[PDB]
Amino acid sequence: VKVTYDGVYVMSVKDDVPAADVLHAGDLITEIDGNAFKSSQEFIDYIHSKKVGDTVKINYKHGDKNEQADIKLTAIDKKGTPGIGITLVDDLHHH
Ligand SMILES: [Br-]
Repeated sequence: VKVTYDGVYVMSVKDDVPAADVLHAGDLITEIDGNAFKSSQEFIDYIHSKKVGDTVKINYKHGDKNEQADIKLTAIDKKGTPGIGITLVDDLHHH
């Protein structure tokens, strides 16, 4: 048994994107589109495999409750890269 990976912790959320109406700084994202990822890289790769305008299902914990909601992907860079519009603690550019 290897060390446990809980998911990705949100560090910042763009205030003018759909994500701002769901996520908050500090939230832990555990699954995206019904699946658990094993690293921030896999999580990001997955988002990049989608298209701006697509909808992703996000399972996350806010405070002391496991929530679930859909978030529409927006463009996170001038090149059109799809993203939720958040920065992650692993970053220590938006995803
Ligand atoms: Br992270």
